[PDB]
Amino acid sequence: KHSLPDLPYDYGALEPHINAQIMQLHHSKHHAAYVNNLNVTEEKYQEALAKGDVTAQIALQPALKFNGGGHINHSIFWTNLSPNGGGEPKGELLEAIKRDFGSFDKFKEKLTAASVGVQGSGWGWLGFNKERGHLQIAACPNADPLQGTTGLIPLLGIDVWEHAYYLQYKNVRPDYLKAIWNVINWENVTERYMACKK
Amino acid sequence: KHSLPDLPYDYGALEPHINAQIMQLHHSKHHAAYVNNLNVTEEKYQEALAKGDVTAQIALQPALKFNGGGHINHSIFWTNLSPNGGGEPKGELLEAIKRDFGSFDKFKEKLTAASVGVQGSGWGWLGFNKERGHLQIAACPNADPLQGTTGLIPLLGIDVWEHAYYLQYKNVRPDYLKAIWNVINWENVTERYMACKK
Amino acid sequence: KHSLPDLPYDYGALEPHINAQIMQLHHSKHHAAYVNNLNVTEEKYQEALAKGDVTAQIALQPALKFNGGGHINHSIFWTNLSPNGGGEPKGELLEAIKRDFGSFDKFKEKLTAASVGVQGSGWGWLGFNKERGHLQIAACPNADPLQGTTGLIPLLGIDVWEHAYYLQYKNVRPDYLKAIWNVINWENVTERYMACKK
Amino acid sequence: KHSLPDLPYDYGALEPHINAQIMQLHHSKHHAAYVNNLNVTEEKYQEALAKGDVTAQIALQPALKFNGGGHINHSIFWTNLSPNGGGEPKGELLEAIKRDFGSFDKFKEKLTAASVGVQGSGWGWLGFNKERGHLQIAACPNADPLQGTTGLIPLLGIDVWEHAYYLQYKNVRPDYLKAIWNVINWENVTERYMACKK
Ligand SMILES: [Mn+2]
Ligand SMILES: [Mn+2]
Ligand SMILES: [Mn+2]
Ligand SMILES: [Mn+2]
Repeated sequence: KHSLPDLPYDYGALEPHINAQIMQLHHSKHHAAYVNNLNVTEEKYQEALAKGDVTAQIALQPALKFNGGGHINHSIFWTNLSPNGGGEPKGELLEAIKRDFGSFDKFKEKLTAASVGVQGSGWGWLGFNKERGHLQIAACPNADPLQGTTGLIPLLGIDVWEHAYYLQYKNVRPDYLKAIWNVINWENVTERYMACKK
Repeated sequence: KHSLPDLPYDYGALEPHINAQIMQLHHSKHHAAYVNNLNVTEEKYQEALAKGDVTAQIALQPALKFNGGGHINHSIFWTNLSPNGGGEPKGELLEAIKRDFGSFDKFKEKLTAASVGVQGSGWGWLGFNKERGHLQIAACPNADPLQGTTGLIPLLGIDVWEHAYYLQYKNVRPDYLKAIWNVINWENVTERYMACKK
Repeated sequence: KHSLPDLPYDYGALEPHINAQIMQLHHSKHHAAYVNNLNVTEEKYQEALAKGDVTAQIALQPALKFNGGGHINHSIFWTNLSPNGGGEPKGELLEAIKRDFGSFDKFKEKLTAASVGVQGSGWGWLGFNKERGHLQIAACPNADPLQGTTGLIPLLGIDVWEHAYYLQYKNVRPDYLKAIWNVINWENVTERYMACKK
Repeated sequence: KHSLPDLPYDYGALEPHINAQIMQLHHSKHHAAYVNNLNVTEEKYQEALAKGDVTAQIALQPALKFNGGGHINHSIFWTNLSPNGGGEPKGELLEAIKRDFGSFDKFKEKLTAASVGVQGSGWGWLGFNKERGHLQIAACPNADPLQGTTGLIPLLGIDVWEHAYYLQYKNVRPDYLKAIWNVINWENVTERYMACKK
């Protein structure tokens, strides 16, 4: 049974960059629904798989990827943020960023561009390409998870679904992106990065 | 030059089913952007087409479908709503609905189901199938327009992008759907339906 | 465990409409491969599901749908064909056709055009819409199965992947479509129809 | 007006790696058809664009991308092959390869696996990422062109549609991939590389 993880901080801990109403709804409503729906979906799948019902298994893919991806993305997202975030990463992560994107500011502009560029619902990601052994930026549609659909290891994710910012930033997604850089938990991003150094 | 059409009513004309803040932003911000971006896109396309640059034409498809679809959908959407909407359609349209969906209430449940079922951004539609000569319900992803991607003639569209209801209904999309039935302009839907009787 | 079914006739039984080489290859190589890969993917999914590994389950989706769909489609396809086939169906099925498509010839035209219209690999299908209670034609990309992705019940399928006709008809897919009508097992299509119209 | 280019060699010049029948069919039938349909679609788009008919422009997208992409891909493909080809590239290109893929053999392995991995119709490509300033391998579905959909500059393409190898290698796509390495025109791949690495 997958479960809803607690936030590492309070709902208003990220004010004024992301207000508490958004954090409260995003976590307790959106994330909560994905976990429960994901559990329901896996259950149906085990039955379909047990019976060898290929048609059912295929019909259940949209729900599994959507709710499963919803669970994966937000679980990472919460840890990607922090009341004491912002600033810049250090050591290896920072050097990697400089190496792969020219500079930290150029990196931010690129991830921002990818996130702002998403048409409809989706996510912007800073991931690690194990095969090439370098950082890479990618955008994912709807709730599709990064690793499961591209193979890249997620390091930092920027949720650009409208529910992630509309109450506060309305249609101006760029304002949301500008603000979120202030709460990025580079300590966590660094840990995820070092995890791929093994 | 395509242009932003005026609303057939005031921004607060649909209260309390869809508040004025949503109508104001949806029209003056979201729709406005699509028109302007659509004009910019067509311009680039004419240049690419004139030069026979197939690569550019293909690279411009996402922007053209997205902004073009955005313009088409909202233009129809505004006319699909009315302060004096609600109730049920009559004559041929109503009979068609009964014939194709059992009853008007069954129809509403089906269009509601399709709209609520959209994962991510999108639209729910009541369209007309010219080939089969009957009504049909379809859901479209992101800003993809109904006729351009399915061939069906749009009659009634229900926007389920989060910007269409989040400020007022938050994550509870079903509340938004319940409410919108009160402002549906069946006079306009009927006119669009009769237009296919030719 | 899924298994490759025996063909219900000799590899050269559909001559000269679909030659023996194609039939033998199509069955012993193409269908056989889908079965083996299907069984491999399902086993991996069983492990992923047991571990609650959502990322793995999602990554396995393309292979599960491709091979599973391949198995589903070809299994139906073989029964849809017969050496003593051809001609036209009778009774209710024929009535439903003329009713839903105008006439048999118009039906042939519609299905043929859907099949010839497939860009890349895919299938054309005559299915049954249990919701609307009527026949419906649809086309599916690559190996995507009809029911698992559209909800329609498969009645008659026409494989338009190039391996299904290239050796004999080369690039002329229309000649292939014209020929196949001579071996359609209308008795089997009738069974499938009456089976879901209970 | 787009035109079908002449092959830079005899139809049987790539024997026995890719036989004459395939070459002649591939060029005079498949590529020729893409050109004609491309010219038809573009003209229709010119009319739609002139009328500000967004619905028509969007409906024409599938045909424009399919035939336009078909033209782009095959035009490049012919130049990528040569009767006196094979072996390994030299200078900077060879340096970039060993650098971005470990070695030439690892590169062959990577491109081969990407090409053999295509489910349905598609292409495997060795391209150049101008943004990252390095080589990159990618696979495109159906006739979708590399640059128009990924932004990568095409250097070497491997057509894995079944019409590109079925007559000779049947279902064994890997044998086809192994053989094609003998006719790769590394001189042309080098030109494309140096052309975008200015
Ligand atoms: Mn979210
Ligand atoms: Mn909208
Ligand atoms: Mn087949
Ligand atoms: Mn080809």
